[PDB]
Formats: sequence, C-alpha cells, structure tokens
Amino acid sequence: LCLTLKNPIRRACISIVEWKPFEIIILLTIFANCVALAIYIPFPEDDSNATNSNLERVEYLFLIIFTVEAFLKVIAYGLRNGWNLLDFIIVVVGLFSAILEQATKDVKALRAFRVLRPLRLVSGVPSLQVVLNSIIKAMVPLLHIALLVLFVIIIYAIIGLELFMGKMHKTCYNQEGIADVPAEDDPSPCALETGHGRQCQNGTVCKPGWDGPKHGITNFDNFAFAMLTVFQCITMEGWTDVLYWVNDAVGRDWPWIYFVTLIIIGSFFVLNLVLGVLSGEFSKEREKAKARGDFQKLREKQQLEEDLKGYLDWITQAEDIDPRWNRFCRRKCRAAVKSNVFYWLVIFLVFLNTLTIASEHYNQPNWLTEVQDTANKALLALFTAEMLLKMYSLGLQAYFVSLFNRFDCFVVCGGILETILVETKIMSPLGISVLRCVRLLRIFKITRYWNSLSNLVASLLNSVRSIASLLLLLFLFIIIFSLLGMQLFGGKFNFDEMQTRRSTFDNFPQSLLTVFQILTGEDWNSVMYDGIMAYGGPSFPGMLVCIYFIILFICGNYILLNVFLAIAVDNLADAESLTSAQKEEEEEKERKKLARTASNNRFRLQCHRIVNDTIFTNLILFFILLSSISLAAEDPVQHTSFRNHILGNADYVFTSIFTLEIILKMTAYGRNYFNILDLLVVSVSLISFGIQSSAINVVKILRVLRVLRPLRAINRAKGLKHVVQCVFVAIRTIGNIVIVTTLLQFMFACIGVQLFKGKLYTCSDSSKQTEAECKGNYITYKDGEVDHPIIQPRSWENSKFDFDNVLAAMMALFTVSTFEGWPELLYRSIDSHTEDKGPIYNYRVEISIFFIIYIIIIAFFMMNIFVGFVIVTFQEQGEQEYKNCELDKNQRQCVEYALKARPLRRYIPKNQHQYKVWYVVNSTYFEYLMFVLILLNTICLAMQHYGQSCLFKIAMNILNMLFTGLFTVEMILKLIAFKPKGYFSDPWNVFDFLIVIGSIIDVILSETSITFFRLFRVMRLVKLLSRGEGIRTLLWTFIKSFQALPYVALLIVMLFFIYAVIGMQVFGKIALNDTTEINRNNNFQTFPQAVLLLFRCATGEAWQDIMLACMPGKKCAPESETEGETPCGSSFAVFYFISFYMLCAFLIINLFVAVIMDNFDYLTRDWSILGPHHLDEFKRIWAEYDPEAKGRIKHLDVVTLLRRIQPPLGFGKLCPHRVACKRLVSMNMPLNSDGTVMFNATLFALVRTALRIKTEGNLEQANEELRAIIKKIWKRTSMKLL
Ligand SMILES: CC(C)OC(=O)[C@H](C)N[P@](=O)(OC[C@H]1O[C@@H](n2ccc(=O)[nH]c2=O)[C@](C)(F)[C@@H]1O)Oc1ccccc1
Ligand SMILES: CCCCc1oc2ccccc2c1C(=O)c1cc(I)c(OCCN(CC)CC)c(I)c1
Ligand SMILES: CC(C)CCC[C@@H](C)[C@H]1CC[C@H]2[C@@H]3CC=C4C[C@@H](O)CC[C@]4(C)[C@H]3CC[C@]12C
Ligand SMILES: CC(C)CCC[C@@H](C)[C@H]1CC[C@H]2[C@@H]3CC=C4C[C@@H](O)CC[C@]4(C)[C@H]3CC[C@]12C
Ligand SMILES: CC(C)CCC[C@@H](C)[C@H]1CC[C@H]2[C@@H]3CC=C4C[C@@H](O)CC[C@]4(C)[C@H]3CC[C@]12C
Ligand SMILES: CC(C)CCC[C@@H](C)[C@H]1CC[C@H]2[C@@H]3CC=C4C[C@@H](O)CC[C@]4(C)[C@H]3CC[C@]12C
Ligand SMILES: [Ca+2]
Repeated sequence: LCLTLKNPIRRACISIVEWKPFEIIILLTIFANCVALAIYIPFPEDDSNATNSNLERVEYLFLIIFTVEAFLKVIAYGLRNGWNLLDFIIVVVGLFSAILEQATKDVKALRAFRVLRPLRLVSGVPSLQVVLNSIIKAMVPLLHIALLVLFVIIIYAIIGLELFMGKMHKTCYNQEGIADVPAEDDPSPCALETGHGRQCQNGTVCKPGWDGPKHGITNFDNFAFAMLTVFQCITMEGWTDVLYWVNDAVGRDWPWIYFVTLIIIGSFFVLNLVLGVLSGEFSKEREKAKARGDFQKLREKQQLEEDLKGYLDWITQAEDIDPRWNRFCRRKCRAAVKSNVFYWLVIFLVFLNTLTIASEHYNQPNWLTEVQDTANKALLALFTAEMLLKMYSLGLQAYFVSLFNRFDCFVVCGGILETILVETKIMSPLGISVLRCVRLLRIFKITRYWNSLSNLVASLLNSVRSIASLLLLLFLFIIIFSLLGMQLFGGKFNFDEMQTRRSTFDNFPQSLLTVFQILTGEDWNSVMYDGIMAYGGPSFPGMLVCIYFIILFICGNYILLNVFLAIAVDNLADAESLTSAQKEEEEEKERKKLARTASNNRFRLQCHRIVNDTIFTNLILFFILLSSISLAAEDPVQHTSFRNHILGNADYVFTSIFTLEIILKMTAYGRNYFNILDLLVVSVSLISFGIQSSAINVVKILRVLRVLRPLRAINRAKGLKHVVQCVFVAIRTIGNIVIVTTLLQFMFACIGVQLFKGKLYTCSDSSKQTEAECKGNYITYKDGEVDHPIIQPRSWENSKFDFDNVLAAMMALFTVSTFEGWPELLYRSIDSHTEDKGPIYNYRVEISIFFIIYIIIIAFFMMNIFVGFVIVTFQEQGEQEYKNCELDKNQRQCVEYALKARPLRRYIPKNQHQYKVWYVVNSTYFEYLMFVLILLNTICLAMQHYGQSCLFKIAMNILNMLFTGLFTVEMILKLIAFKPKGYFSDPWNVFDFLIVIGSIIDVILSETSITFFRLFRVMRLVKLLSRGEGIRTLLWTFIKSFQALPYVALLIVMLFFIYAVIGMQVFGKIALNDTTEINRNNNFQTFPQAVLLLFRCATGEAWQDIMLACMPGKKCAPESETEGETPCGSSFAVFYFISFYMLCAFLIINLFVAVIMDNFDYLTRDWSILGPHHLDEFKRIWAEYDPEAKGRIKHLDVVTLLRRIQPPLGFGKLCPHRVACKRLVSMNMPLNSDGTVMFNATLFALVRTALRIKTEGNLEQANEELRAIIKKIWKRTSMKLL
C-alpha cells in the first residue's frame, strides 16, 4: 500500500484528521501566497516601501507553514509523486533563499521559484488536474512538428549565416566623424558605392563601425544571433523589418527569396501541420467519447425540455377555460402573444432601439440627444410593458423555463437600474442598454437553421463546466508567467531614452497586460529587446533571458490552440450532430402523418468542328494567360512610356482575336451567366479605343475594370469552376456564423463609442490639456538633450483609429481583432480622461478589460468557432458517402493494398568483390557513420562567426575540403556498388550526387566570388530528416495532399494577382518617402512590389498603417505628370485593405482544411490496429526472399516467414511450429504447385487471418464483394481466385 513497513502509531497518527480540514487550509494558504505575490511591487535599485517589508515578513509565516506541511506529509511515508516532488523542491529552495537572505545581508534572483507556488493550486483539486493532463497528452503528436521546426530553423540560420555575414554594420554619418550616428532617429544599414545596397545621396557618407539595427541584436553575425533572428522571422512578427534591413545592406533583388520561402515553409506549412494533427486528435477523442455516451445525455435532455415547454402551457390552457374575469383576461393576452404580429412588433421596436443607440457620435446636435433620451425612455417603458404582458400570460414557471426569456429579463432589469443610476449622476454610462440587440437574432426563427444556432448554445451551456476549467487553466498559466516576468524585469525597464516604455512589468496589472500582449504575438519582439537591454545586453549571459520570451510564446500559443479550438470543435461536433438527430424526427413524424391521412451552314464541318474540341478550348486559355501577363506588366508610376506603349498596343490584337471568337459564339447558341461575362468585359474593351480627350473619369473606372480578365478563365478550366463552386457553398454555409460575429462586433463597437466618445484627442506637447490651449509653437528637445531645442507647432489631433462614431469604432475594433497595433490603442485609451480633453498617464488601467474581453470573445473564440465549423462542415461533406457495405472503411483499403502489392526487386549482384562493396555500403554502421559525419560537417558550418581570425577561416576551409573529399570517396564506392545504371534510380542518391559535384566546383573556385554553391553543403542535412518513420510519413502524406489539390492554391494566386493589379492601378502613383509606410521597399510601383506588399498584408505586419498611408491627401512621384499639390490618393484604401484581409485569410482557411480533409486517414489512424504501415514491411521482408517482383516463393521459407512477422501483423513470441502454422496451412490457399503461390495471395491470407475472419464456405462471398463495391480488379486475381 505504498507504505510496506509501518512505524509505531504513537507519532504516526496523522492520517486521521488530515482528509477534510487539512486539504483546504493549505489551499487557502496557497491562495493567500498568490495574493501576496501579486501585491508585491518591484522597485528599481533596491527601493522599497512598507508593504514590501510586510510581505517579506509574512513570507516567513508562509515558509514555516509549508515546511510543517512537508514534514507532516513525509513522516507519513518516506515524495515519489510527480506533484509532491515539486512542493518539496519549492519548500527547500524557499528555505535556502531565506537563510541566504538572512545570512549574506544574487539571493533575490533565487526567489523567482515563488512563482511555482500557484501551480501547486492545480494539484489541490483533481478537476483541474484531469484537464491539465488532457492538455499535456496532446503534446506527444506535435513532437514531430517541433523537430521539423527545429531542423528548418537550423538550416535557415546556417544559410543566413553564409549569406548575410556582418553586412549590417555600415550606416551614414553626417557629422565629420563618428559621434552620434547622425542618421534621423532610427538609422538603417547602408552600402558603399561599389555595393548594391542603399546609398544616402546627401551630405553624409557611409562609414562602418555600427552596432546594428536593433542595438546589435537582430543580425546574422554568429549562430545564436542568426537562430534568434530566424525564429523571430518564423513567428511572422517583424520579418519585414529584417527583410528591409537586408535590402538596404545588400541588393534588393536577391534576398527576398530567403524570407519569402522561410515564411511560406516555416509558418504557413507548419501551421497547417499543427491544425491537421490537432484536428485528428480531437476527432479521435470525440469518437472515443461515444463509448461513454456523452451525446446521449445531451440528446435526451434536449427532447425533454421541449416536452415541458409544450405541456406546462397545455395544462395552463385548461385553466383559461370557464368550468372569473381573470381567466378571460389571461386567455385574450395568451393568444395575443402567439399572433405572428406581436413578434414583428417587438422586432420593429428592437430595430428602433438599435437605430437610436447607433446614432450617437462626437459633438452630436442637441436635438439628437433629446430625441435619443426620450426615445430611450419610451422604448424602455414599452419593453417593460412587453415583459409584463408575456410574464402574466405564460406564468413564472413557463417564462423562466425558456433560456432566452432569462436573458431579456436580466437585460431589462439591469437596464432600468443603469438608466436611473446615470440619471442621478453617479457615473458615465457603461453601455448595458446595448445588449438588447441580442433580441434582434430572433429574426433567424423565421429563416431556416434557427435551431442549428440553438444547438450550439445548448452545447455551450452543457459544456460550461469544461469551458470554465480550461479558462481557469489559461488564467493560471498567465498569472504564473506574469509573476515570473515581474520578478525578472521588475524596475529594469528604465533607460535614459525620452519615451518611457508602456509595456513593462512594473505592476501586476501591467505585467498581465504585457504577458497578454506577448501571447497575442503583437510586438513581442520589442518586449524581448527591452528585456535583453534590461540585462547586460547582446552578450553571452545577458541574452539567455530571451528564452523567457520564447517558452512563453511557444507554451502559450500552444495552450490557446488547445483551449479555444477544442471548445470550438467539440461543441460544434455536438450541435451539428445534434441537428442531424432532430432533422430526421421532423421527417419521419410527418411521414407518420402522411402515411395515415393520405391512405444554317453552322455545323461541325467548317464553322464548329474545331470550336468545341479541346484544342480550341485550351488555345484561348494561353491567350487569356498572356493577356493577364501583359496587364500585370504595366508601369503605373508614369502615364506615357514606350513600355506602356507596346502593352497598351499589344492588347489591340489581343482583343481582336477575342472578338473573333465571340462571332463563333453567337452562331452556336441564341446562354448561361458566363458567356456574357467575357462579352461584357469585351464590351468594355472597345471603349478603350473611344476615349479621345475624355480621359477625365471614364478611364479612371475603365482601366481599373480590366481586372476581370483572369476570372473569366474559370469557365474554360474545368476543376477551377468546381473549386469556385465549393468555395461559394462554403461561404453560404459559414454565413450563419458570419452574421452573428458581425452583430457582436457592432455591439462591442457601440459600447466602445459609449466609452471613448471623443476622449482620445491629444496635443503635440503633453502640457496643454485642451484644444484652446493647444495653439502656437512649443519647444521640444532632441533626444532629451536640454541644449538642443527645436521649435515645433502645436497640433490638436485625434487618434489614428478612434471611437468618435459607430463606423470609426468598428474600424478600430477590426484592427484590434486582427491583433495589429492593438497595444498602442489600448495604452492610448487607458489615458483617456474626459469627453473633450487630453490624456493623463495611466488614468484608468481598469478599462483594459474592455480590450481584453473583446479579444477573448471575438478574436480568440469567434474565429476558432469559425475554423472549427469549417472543419466539421468539410468532414461531414466528406463523410456522407453512403457506401455502407460489409467493409467499414478499413478493410477496403487493406484489400486494395493486398491487391496492389508486389515484392521489391533484389538487385543483389554477383562478382563478389562488387558484392563485397555492396555488403559494406548497405551496413547500418556505414549509415550511422555518414550521419555522424554530416552532423560534424554541419557543426563546422555553424561555427563561423563575424570578426573571426584568418587562421580560423583557413582551418574551416581545410576541414571543408577534407569533408568534401570524404563525401566524394563515399559517392564513388556507392556508385561502384550500385552501378551507374542503378545508383541514380533513387531520389536520395541523385540528391547527394548533385551536392557533391556542387561542393567541388566552389572548392576549385576557392583556389582561383559567388556563394550559390556553398549553400549546397548545408542541404545534405535534410537527409537526416529521412530517418524517423513517423515524421517522414507525415511530411510525405502532407506533400502528396498539397500535390493533389492545386486549384485551391490557384484561387489564392488569382486573388493575389487581381488585387495587386487593382493596387497598381489605384495606389500605384503615391510618392515614395521614408517616415511613411510607402517607401522604396513597400510600394505599388511594380507588380513584384505590389505582390510583396499584399503578402505582407496577408501576413498582417502593418496593414493598418498602409491603409492610413494610402488615404487621400498625398503627393505622388514627379515621374507622373497647376492643381497638383496633393490631389493624388483615394479613399478606396478602407475597402481595399480590409476586404483583402478578410478574403485572403478565408482562402487560406480553405486551403488548409481541404489539405487536412483528404488526409484524415493518416491523421486518425490508431497505429495499434492493422494498417498500411504494418503491411508495408511485408514487401521489405520478402524482397530478399524473391529475386525479382515475380511472385514465386519457397515452400520452406514460411518457417522464417511466420517468425519474422510482428505480433501486430502476425503472431507474438509463441512457438512457430504450432497453431499459427496449422491455421496457415489449413485454410484455402490457391491450388497451385508446391511453391507457385503468388505474393498477393499469401498477403491476403495473412491479412484475413489477422482480422475479419468468417466461416468456411464464404470465400465466394469475398470473391463477389471484391468486384461489387471494391474498385476494378481487371481480372488479375486468377491465381488468387482460390
Ligand atoms: C498565419 C496567419 C496570420 O495567416 C492567416 O491569415 C490565417 C488565416 N489567420 P489565423 O487566425 O492565424 C493566427 C493564429 O495562429 C495561432 N497559432 C499559431 C502558432 C502556434 O504554434 N499556435 C497557435 O495557436 C494563433 C497564435 F492562436 C492565432 O490565432 O488562422 C487560424 C485561426 C484559428 C486557429 C488557427 C489558425
Ligand atoms: C467569405 C468572404 C468573406 C470572409 C469573412 O467574412 C467575415 C465576417 C465576419 C467575421 C469574419 C469573416 C471572414 C473571415 O473569413 C475571417 C476573418 C478573420 I479577421 C480571421 O481571423 C484572422 C486574424 N487574426 C486572428 C484573430 C490572426 C492574428 C479569420 I480565421 C477569418
Ligand atoms: C441598424 C443600424 C446598423 C443602422 C445605423 C445607421 C445610422 C444610424 C448610422 C450608421 C453610420 C452613422 C454615421 C457615421 C458617421 C457620421 C459622420 C459624423 O460627422 C456625423 C455622424 C455620422 C453621419 C453618423 C450618423 C449615424 C449613422 C448614419
Ligand atoms: C519560462 C520558465 C518556465 C522557464 C524559463 C527560464 C528562464 C526564466 C531562466 C532560465 C535561465 C535563466 C538565466 C540564467 C543566467 C542568467 C545570467 C545572470 O547574469 C542573469 C540572469 C540570467 C540571464 C537568467 C535569467 C532567467 C533565465 C533565462
Ligand atoms: C502565376 C502568375 C502569378 C505569374 C505572373 C508572372 C508575371 C506577371 C511577372 C513575372 C515576372 C515579372 C516581371 C519581373 C521584373 C520586372 C521589372 C520591373 O522593373 C517592372 C516589372 C517586371 C517587368 C515584372 C512584370 C510582371 C512579371 C512579368
Ligand atoms: C545545430 C548544430 C547541429 C550545430 C551547432 C551547435 C554548436 C556547434 C554551436 C551552437 C552555439 C554556437 C556558438 C554560438 C556563439 C559563438 C560565439 C562566437 O563569437 C564564436 C562562435 C560561437 C562560440 C558558436 C560556436 C558553435 C556553437 C557552439
Ligand atoms: Ca504584428
């Protein structure tokens, strides 16, 4: 009993009264310890107050309590538990820190263990323990993804180390010497005159001796810096900063490949991998939950509540019948509610209330607020009257039994209280009158799929327990890391720079806000840089602290994806399935009612023969492609060029051929909605000729309308139209969530308008607190130097995104929900003081919850609901294939593999010396030696550092030559072992051969530059990825899935093309300028640059800033040619940049899930039972027993064949000459000769003996079944007939 020996009971009588009362006092002690840790405020440079001293005093009490508890629990038994060892080490480290603090007086750094005490609160309650274990157990399948991410990070770090090796160290120094790097405020790297980078064409010169872009933290100077930069880029946070810095230090044409490929491979592909693996795991758990019958409990309770709703009023209807005026009164009112007019009346009143609420804005007219107040009072009175009419008619038990009627009742009861409270001047309105807009969802009742939304809410209310437990786990994780961050960076974020940091760890609320901002992944690298500079800096011991921001980013973004996706998936796997269970009851029941009550020289010779043929079908597809290419190659920045002349003239013939084709189209038919489209587009193209001098506004909507050229090829490309149709179907399916999310967004926007109506204004200098004061000039000091003053004008400006009215609030909340620039908006809204005034530092921190709750509800919950709904909808679309035969989706594939299998060829040659080298090469020790040598070579490669010694470089070159020569030696022997005619018949052998000859030419060039071939040396490391079976199979299956669905990605390609063109035609002129989001690096001036900008926006880097930088009121380039001051730049940027972000993202969700879809077979596999992986090794073990594919085996070979098969496929460690061989020989094998039994026959016999066995005499049943529902067999199983 985990005790064995028992010491005398005289002092071990402790397990008697330690069950009920000793299990809770310790939990309260832990809670008090957490509160005390939260109260502690870290001061910079040993400062303190009274509260810190009191807390340090009570820490002694907590330590003695925990030590007494540990001693009592240890005298009970001599710690082996996982969660008790943690308590023991916590208490021992606490004692050590306490004695060190008492004796020596880093001591303080040692007490960072205190943050582990809240974690012990998990162990107290098993309800959180089980959910924590469920969260943890999902980490095992993602270890392969983690290893892949590590390998790609290492490879890209080495490649970037080779490419960008200390190049980011030259900048422009305006002063005659190196004093204060006089290059604006944030200097950028530059290149010398002989270089291809950026040269400052000013009075300044490019001179080396520069620390680096981000204080020397972001650069590929050595392996650690390069790896950190690659990770920070792969997290898709500030990768464009690194890209632009490299584009300034080196040329702009080469290094985009590195970052674009890194983003595509290490971010999008990895996210797809994670989503697929997690979806498979959740589907497996959902299928496992059927045995427990969780869905049965929800189903019975669903059909029971509707019984009570229709029965309580039924007996209430009996009360209304006279066997008093009261019953007559109740009868009239009861039928008044169920009149189909009262419902529309209350809907109209709700819409009127929404109209009244949504009409509030900054400095609204007085009559508007008077009508707002009187209409609000009238509508509140009418809604109270509606409440009274409904409650009296149905009754209290018949009213509160409805879930919705519990919502509007609370809404009215709280709204009247808030109304009176605001009326009596207690506080500004909170906004609780806005949630009356939820009742506007009652319109869905008339439409179909109202019950589908009700099923989701019912499932959520059923699973509220698990939802609360998961949210508690997330909150505890956030609290623990906030305490750790407060301990590590408490008061260390105070540098000399004029702008004090807002995202610090000074207080507990500030630490919570910073940790939440890091978890959302927005500007987390800035916090990491501040934390690095908080310590010594870019040195060896001052950089390790960066790992704190890595685990928090890795262990946090993971937890969310197992908290808000699972909740989204399971509660959507119930409701949909729930809606699948009732939707037959509403069909059979009526069927019960129905079953009772009812009882011209235009022919295919010279004008149409070569029209409908595929040749003409795909000949015009090439011409549509060429027309699109010509459209994409225009020059927007200049209106009159010879380049625009040829393409502006090449379309004249292009439209001439297309117009000719339309003549061939009017004769064939007298017309669906496709052959008009092109015609209509063609009908627009002729206007291009009829312009003359009227190019004022007609062409401004004529040239932009040319982007419809690519999208008319969907009709002529079968498969693309199918994908578009599937996309439209998915849109119509997801509308049910889209409308609800939009309504919730509108509600939050109204609340935000009520909160920050005009409060976000600020003046240029913080001294002036009103617009009247904010006038004239003021004096600002450059870089916080009292001796460097500059006059600057005083400006009274609003926020970039404000809450002045409902539309501005919706824009701001959208930019917040995209996680772009939300910390700045949060910290600007924190300072909002009064309706028309300026900001006060940290006036209301508590308003931050508004920006947090929203992010929890819209950003994290609604989006995950969206993704899970897409996943479940696609799964049910792929699952409804009504093929319910005997073989249940597994034996079908097993029999297919058994039929489509063949032994592998031997290729074991004679000429024993060649056979001797073949035996040497194939040995596993040789493969281990190669893996060791590859690791050594990549270690040598990952050792070069900036500022290295010349002898170091010579030694590295010598080692490179030695390793390369050894690899050529290995390649030659291999070649002689496998012969040139068979050595190259392997995907990996050709890969190795190209690298070796690619690593030789540059070796020759070393003694004679170009660095393209050097990178080949790194690529050999990818061979190490082909060693683990699971990761290799996962990668290969995902790659095949991507190969099988090209048109889904073609949709994203087409969307990128169209938008780009649109951006080139509209925003393609705006002048390039620094200190602006439109510069040499980010612009619409060329098609590749527009594509790069759109990729940047799809990644979501600073798109909310490019939108503002594309606003009207900009000058544009002198290349394009009175009134041209700044009349150049449109207001389309609101619809252009928002819609794109909502479209592209959706398309990506379409590409991910689909790729996941057709790959469920691997994702939900249950490797324990038989599967294609198990049957794969049969060929590998019979390859050496069959000279070729053939199909002829040895009768005696079965002796070792039966032994070599694994227990999952064959038999365990039992004796071979036993019932296994008896059953193998006793069954009905084909009636061939002694050893002329063919491979697939034996394979089918083995797979039949493994599972799915039947009585003798049913072989012909399998024979007819393998041709009825199983795919074609081509009469190839003649030798397998018996
Ligand atoms: C890659 C994105 C920006 O390009 C898109 O356009 C997609 C269309 N938008 P999306 O919102 O991507 C953001 C989510 O990435 C999660 N993330 C990432 C790495 C990780 O290790 N763990 C993890 O949870 C996350 C941090 F939670 C975010 O919520 O799409 C999704 C929406 C819901 C669920 C999954 C993806
Ligand atoms: C089908 C054509 C329009 C697509 C679309 O319409 C919506 C209306 C309301 C809410 C969402 C959408 C929507 C999206 O497809 C969509 C939008 C966003 I924002 C979104 O989240 C991505 C931004 N952010 C996550 C919070 C990433 C950091 C996702 I996933 C899907
Ligand atoms: C059912 C709901 C969504 C309907 C709400 C629509 C009406 C009431 C809203 C939508 C957009 C709003 C406008 C948005 C912007 C401005 C500009 C501002 O200088 C005066 C107010 C004004 C003109 C708002 C008045 C109210 C408005 C017209
Ligand atoms: C996230 C939690 C669970 C674990 C992460 C470990 C972090 C917090 C720990 C592990 C190793 C630690 C570092 C180890 C060594 C040094 C050098 C010293 O001169 C200052 C502290 C510093 C820089 C530590 C900072 C905190 C640190 C980075
Ligand atoms: C599959 C689709 C997206 C491929 C589209 C390829 C076409 C549109 C691209 C590929 C290469 C591109 C060219 C590459 C380089 C330049 C030089 C630059 O000074 C003007 C644009 C110009 C001339 C580009 C025009 C557009 C272009 C021709
Ligand atoms: C990724 C695997 C396979 C190879 C890389 C692991 C080892 C060899 C790497 C990891 C960290 C690396 C070190 C990181 C930092 C420096 C400081 C620099 O001034 C000289 C090189 C030196 C000392 C690197 C040498 C190589 C190194 C020790
Ligand atoms: Ca960002």
